Amino acid sequence: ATVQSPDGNIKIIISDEQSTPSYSISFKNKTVINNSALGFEFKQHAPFSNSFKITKVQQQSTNTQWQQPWGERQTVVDQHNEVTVTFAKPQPQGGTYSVRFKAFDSGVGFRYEVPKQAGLNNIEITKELTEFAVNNSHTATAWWIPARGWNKYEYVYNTTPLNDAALVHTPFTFKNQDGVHISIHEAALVDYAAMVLNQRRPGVFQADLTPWSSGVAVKKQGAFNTPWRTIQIGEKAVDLVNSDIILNLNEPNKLGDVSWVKPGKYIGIWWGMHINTHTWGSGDKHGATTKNTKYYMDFAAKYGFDGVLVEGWNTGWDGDWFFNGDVFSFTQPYDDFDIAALTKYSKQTGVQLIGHHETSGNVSNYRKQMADAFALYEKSNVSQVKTGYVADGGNIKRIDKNGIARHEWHDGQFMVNEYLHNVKLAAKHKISINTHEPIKDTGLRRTYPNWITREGARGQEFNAWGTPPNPPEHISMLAFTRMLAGPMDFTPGIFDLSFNGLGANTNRPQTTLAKQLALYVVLYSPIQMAADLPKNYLAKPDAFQFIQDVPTDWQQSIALDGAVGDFIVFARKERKRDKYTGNDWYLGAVTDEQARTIEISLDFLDNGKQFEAHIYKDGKNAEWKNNPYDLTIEKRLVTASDKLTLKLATSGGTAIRFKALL
Ligand SMILES: [Ca+2]
Ligand SMILES: [Cl-]
Ligand SMILES: [Mg+2]
Repeated sequence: ATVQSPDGNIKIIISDEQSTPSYSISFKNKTVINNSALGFEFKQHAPFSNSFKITKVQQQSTNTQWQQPWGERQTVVDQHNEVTVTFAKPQPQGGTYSVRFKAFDSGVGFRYEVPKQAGLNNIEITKELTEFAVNNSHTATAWWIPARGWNKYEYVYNTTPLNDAALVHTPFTFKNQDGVHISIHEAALVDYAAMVLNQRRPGVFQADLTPWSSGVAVKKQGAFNTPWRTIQIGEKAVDLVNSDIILNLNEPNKLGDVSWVKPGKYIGIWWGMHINTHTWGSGDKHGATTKNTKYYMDFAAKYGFDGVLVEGWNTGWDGDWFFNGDVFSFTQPYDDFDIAALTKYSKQTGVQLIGHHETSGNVSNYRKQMADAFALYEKSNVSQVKTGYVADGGNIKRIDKNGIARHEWHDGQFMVNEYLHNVKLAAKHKISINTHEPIKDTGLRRTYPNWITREGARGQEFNAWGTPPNPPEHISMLAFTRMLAGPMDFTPGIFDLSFNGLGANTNRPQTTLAKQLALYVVLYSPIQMAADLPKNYLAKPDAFQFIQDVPTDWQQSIALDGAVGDFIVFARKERKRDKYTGNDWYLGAVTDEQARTIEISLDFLDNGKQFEAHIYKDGKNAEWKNNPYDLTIEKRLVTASDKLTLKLATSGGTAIRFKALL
C-alpha cells in the first residue's frame, strides 16, 4: 500500500513481505526510512508480529483549517492524504489490526487501531514493535538527550553521529548527509506509556515504552488505539519548526468556551530562592510572605504583568524540601502568608496570584488533597497554577490500593493519566496548568486548552546552580528539539547576570543581555515570565521596555532561518487581543558560542505598511563572558522591501519590535 503527501514529496510504502508488517518512507524519491517493523508483544496474549497480511486499504484525504483559542498562530491548516491499512492473521493465534497513516507535506503520522475481537480482553502490552529504521545512519548527525536517566528531560543536548544515540527521548532530531532534517516524536499521548527510542541494530530505533513498576508497559481492556507516532521531514531545519503536524494530530478542543484561559506575562517570588537570597521554607529569609507578595503585585501592576507566582506559600517546605513529598499541604499556608488579604489585594491591584503545587514526587499525597486545593484557589480568584513533580527519574511515589508505596516513571501510563486528571480537574475550576517536571508535550493543548505550558527541559533555573549552567548553544538546541513538542516555560529575562561573578566558570546564564530579550520571541509560551528580581529590572528600564511591550500570543509565527545548535531567527505577528492591536510584528534571534552575522529580509512585514523597528541588539564590543551587558537600542523606519543584518555577539541575540504606524 502507498500513501503520499499532498505535494508528492513524502511517500510511505506499507508492506507485508517482511517478517512482520512494515513501512518505509522516501523523501523526493530517496529512501530516508528503511523497512521498519510494526506490531505488539503482550504479557499473556499471543503476539501481533509475523504472518499478518494486508487485506484492505481505505484511502481518504483532508483539506481544512481551524482556529486556535491561543497559540503561536491563529489559523492552522490541515492538508493530508490518509490511508488505513488492515492486517489479518489466520487462526490459531490469529487476529487483526489496522494502522492509519496521515501524510502531510511536512511529515507523517501513524497509529495502530486494534478492533474488538475474540480473545482480546484485558491485555498488557509488554513491547511495541514499531521501528524507525534510518537509512544511511552511519553518516547522519543527531542532537539528543538520553532517556531513562536520573535527570529525566533536564539534560543538555549531545551532538553525535546518529549511531551513537543509544537510548533517547523525543522529539529526537537528526539530519542525514544529504542535509534532510528528520524528527521523531508522538502526538496525543493519552492512556498509554510514553515512547522512548532504543537503537537496536545500527540505525534501527525501536519503540521502548516506559513501563509500570510491575514491568508491563500498557494496560488496556479490549479494543485500543496507540498515540500517533510522528516523523517530521524537511529540506531545512526551519521546516521542522514551522510544521503544525503535532497539533493537527490531536483531537479538537473538548472544553468548550476557554476564554477564561489568559495568555500573558508574569513575575514571581521564585528566582530569589534559586540564587539563595530567599528560602522556600519558613524563617528570616522566607520568600512567600504577605509583604513580599504585595510588593511584587505593586510592581506587576505598575509595569504591566498579569500575575505573580509565589512558591513556598504552603506548609511542608521546611528542611530539605526535596524529601518532603509526604508532608506538603496544598490547602494550609504558612502563618506569614495571608491568602485572604492577598485575595483582597489581587482584586485591588488587578494582579492575579498564580498558584503553586509542588509534590516532590508524591502524587498520592497531592491527589488526596487536589479537590480541596483547587476549591481554595477558585475561592481565592486564582486562575493559573504551576505544578511540580521533583524527584529522580523512576522515583514518582504512589500509594497503591493496599497502602503500599510504589515507584513509577514520570512518563509511564500511570503518570500520563495522572497529569491529565490534574488538568481536567483544574479545568472544572477554570484553572490553567503550567507543569514542571512534566510528561513531554504531545499537542494535547489543542484538546485541553487550559494545559498552557510546561517545562520538561533545562530552563533558566539551571543557570542559577547547574554546575555547569546551560551552555551558549542551549537555546539553539531547544529550538529544534524540545520546542518541536510545543510551548515551554523557560522563564527568560535575567537582567543581573553577575550574582555569582562574571566569566565562563560561574553559575549564571552564559548569554548576553540582548539574548535574554530575544528569548521572548524565540521560545514560544502563552505565558512568559520576567524571571528576575524586580530591582534588577528597575536598574535597566530601557532594556526592560522590550519585556513590557512583547506579547505572548501570536496570529502567525515564522522561523526565518537557523541551524540546529548554531542559531535561530523567529518572526511573529501579534494576535489581536486585549492590549494588542494585532498590527505589530516581533523578531528574536540567538546564536550559540560563536558570534554570527545573519542577513534577514523584512518581507514578512505587511505589504504597503510602514513600521518603526525598535531594535535591541548586542553592543559593538559585547561578548558573553566578561562583557554581556553592552547593548544598543535603535529606532529605524522600515517596510517589507527592507533587509537587516543581524550581528550577534558570542552567545548573543537581538530582539525587535516592528511597530506599525498610522
Ligand atoms: Ca524544574
Ligand atoms: Cl540558557
Ligand atoms: Mg553550534
